[PDB]
Amino acid sequence: MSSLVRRIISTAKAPAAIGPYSQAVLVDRTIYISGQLGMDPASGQLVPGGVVEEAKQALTNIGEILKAAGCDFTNVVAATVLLADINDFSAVNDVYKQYFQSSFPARAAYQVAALPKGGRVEIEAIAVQGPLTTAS
Amino acid sequence: MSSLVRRIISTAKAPAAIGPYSQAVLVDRTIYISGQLGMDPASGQLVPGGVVEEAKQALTNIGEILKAAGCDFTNVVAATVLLADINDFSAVNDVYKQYFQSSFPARAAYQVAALPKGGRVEIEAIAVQGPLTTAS
Amino acid sequence: MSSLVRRIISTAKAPAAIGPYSQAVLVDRTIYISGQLGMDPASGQLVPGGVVEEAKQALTNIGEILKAAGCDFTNVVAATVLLADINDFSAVNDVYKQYFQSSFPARAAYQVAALPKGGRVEIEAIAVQGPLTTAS
Amino acid sequence: MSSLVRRIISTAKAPAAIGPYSQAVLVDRTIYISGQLGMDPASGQLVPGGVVEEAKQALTNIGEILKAAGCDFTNVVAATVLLADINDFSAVNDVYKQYFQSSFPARAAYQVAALPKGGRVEIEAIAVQGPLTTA
Amino acid sequence: MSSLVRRIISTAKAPAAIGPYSQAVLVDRTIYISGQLGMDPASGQLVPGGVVEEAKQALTNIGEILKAAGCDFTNVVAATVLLADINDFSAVNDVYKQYFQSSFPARAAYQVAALPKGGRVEIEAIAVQGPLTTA
Amino acid sequence: MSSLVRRIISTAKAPAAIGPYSQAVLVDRTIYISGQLGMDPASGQLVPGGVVEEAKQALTNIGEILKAAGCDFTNVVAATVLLADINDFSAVNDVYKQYFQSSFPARAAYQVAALPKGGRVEIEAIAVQGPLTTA
Ligand code: NA
Ligand code: NA
Ligand code: NA
Ligand code: NA
Ligand code: NA
Ligand code: NA
Repeated sequence: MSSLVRRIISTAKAPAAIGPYSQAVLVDRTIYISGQLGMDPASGQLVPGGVVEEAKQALTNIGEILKAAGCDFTNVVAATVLLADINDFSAVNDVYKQYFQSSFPARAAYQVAALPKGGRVEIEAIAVQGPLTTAS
Repeated sequence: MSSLVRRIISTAKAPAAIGPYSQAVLVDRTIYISGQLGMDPASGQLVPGGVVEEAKQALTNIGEILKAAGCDFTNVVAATVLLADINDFSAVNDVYKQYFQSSFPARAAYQVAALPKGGRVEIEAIAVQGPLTTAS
Repeated sequence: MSSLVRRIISTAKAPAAIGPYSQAVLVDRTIYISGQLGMDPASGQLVPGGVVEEAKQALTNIGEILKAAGCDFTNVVAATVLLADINDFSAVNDVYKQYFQSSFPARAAYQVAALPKGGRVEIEAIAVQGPLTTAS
Repeated sequence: MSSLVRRIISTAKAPAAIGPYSQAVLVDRTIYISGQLGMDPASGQLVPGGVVEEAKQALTNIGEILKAAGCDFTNVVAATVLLADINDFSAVNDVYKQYFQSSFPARAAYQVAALPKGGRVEIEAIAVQGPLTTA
Repeated sequence: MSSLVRRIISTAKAPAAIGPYSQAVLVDRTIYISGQLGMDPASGQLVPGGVVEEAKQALTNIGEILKAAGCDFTNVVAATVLLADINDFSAVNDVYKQYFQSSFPARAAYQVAALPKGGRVEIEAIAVQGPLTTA
Repeated sequence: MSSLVRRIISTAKAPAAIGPYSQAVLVDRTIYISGQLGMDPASGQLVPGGVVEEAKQALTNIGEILKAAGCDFTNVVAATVLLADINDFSAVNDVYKQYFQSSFPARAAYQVAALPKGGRVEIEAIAVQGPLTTA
């Protein structure tokens, strides 16, 4: 059988993945991105200001991991939005909509019991390395 | 590198995906389907009657998104069943078993803190566009 | 279009998947593995001793499903660690790190409201059938 | 391993087989096209007029086989031009150029000792089913 | 990019190489088979009896190369029949038909000026490793 | 279906086209290389010295086309050696061996009636872009 490419993604522009995981793994053409919190890459802790500020930082973190893999937000095909409070969905969704223009990823959003670091939002994503011919 | 196909799936037979997400995204041969609640496509709200009725509607919604992608339930390879109450697993599983006959998807099922719309069940799925040669 | 391979994975060395799901599904080159609890394959119930003992059993279960698919832990590309208590993350992570040496999977870890069987940890994984050429 | 598509291409718009071969075989996305003489599709006989008329008919036949496989001449990636007479090279090149207007295929062209039915030219091709990317 | 499988196919059931070539090369799923003369595998000499016997032996040799690559004649998608004498066309066609019983490959068949060792026929082939889909 | 890469390979390090063909076509990962005569790349004329010198130049030209496509001779999977004179077989084999040092391609080699420009040898090839796996 063919030997498929696997690339470990690492960038200093996003919180370091310490311990036995990677920021993202590209395998064949699919990139599995680890869930990102609203963590500042240089502080090792949550940015202040609550769920809206954390959502902006989380998506900035995802964007920097995508860039390191040669992609941008147009390559995302599926995402999961995990919340500490379901009532924060609308506010987080108003941040999320700023990162996508069309051909939107599949998505699930729901409230979990707790996230690491006391986070109020965590975003996971799957992307596919381009080029991609988008039909509809 | 080759340009892989990406298709955005949209059908009126399932609740519309309003905002920055799609009902499903087909990319290469893999379809990522957004989590479906027991929402009536024409009412914009949960069907009445509780978790069993919602589970039937959620799976009907998934079925209509699959059809729009040229698939049926035999193309599903992985699913996630999210519950408002773990004790509803058996009742939801008795609905779920009606949609699959053999070569069953991988699955995870667990209780979350809250789903959108006050839902009691949400189902996510991954499918692969056929033809598929099923070995075992 | 080409007919892609789908294989249903079943091994007696891991808890049987009773009902309408499979331990894992291999489709093309990607293996979707059902979430595994710290369940003893021969008892049908959780191993005693708490979250650390359950985490060891869960990962042993994943390992036996991988073996049945012709893989080992080096083929895992993404994993999810679901917890009954976020404060158990460090203890579970000290077990998890024993199964991986390098080129670590993408990962998400968080606390859910409840797992089946009263479990304190559940691990889901995605693997890709080898050979894999790991770049970095 | 996956099961790859293999399809026999057959159209009555190209000449019937005069031996144990298919007009073309599509396998995965590559189409191997049998050598075409300048035979009229309805009668199976070589068209009159010599190498120029036979070359036009052979390429017309290839075109109908490509069309049956959902392709046109832009899908051809390689071709072989077998001549009964190397002095016909310039004449056949001028015919050939009119069918392959862009993304010219790779090619080999030379004289053999004899072609079936006394043909003056026979043309083989390899195509790849689209879509293909552009420069 | 992915690393594609490339394997040299070699079997003692087919004649040893008399030059700098492999019996066949498998790359991804396509198998390019070298031109086969009607040589006996054990001795490397052309079998007696002329074009009919040489054609049978050449096709038998192709069959053993296919078998070594996990294939049979149904995996062949394209072939080339090189003749020393175009008048042998009907005789070679009748031999060839007995090996290719279904899904007939694409083909080109014609006379060249000379084959190695004075062979009267040489046959090349391209195959695709299965599984392949059916009509 | 996916859009497969198709690229015309063209380098001034190999001779300019003297007809309606590209030096090579890359499609997906397979490279079809046009027949190369022993023509000098700068002048387009056959090198003096007969079949041995022409064979070296033809293979040098193939090498430059492979290099333009990010390949070398180890990527070649199949080749065809067309001779004006079958008695040159041993001489051409000795030249050919010096370029293909490992993983020898599949091959067909025989005499045709005439080559363009009065060439004594013409060589075609098929390559697959790497990476390829090893034994
Ligand atoms: Na959503
Ligand atoms: Na809070
Ligand atoms: Na389950
Ligand atoms: Na309720
Ligand atoms: Na993690
Ligand atoms: Na507990």
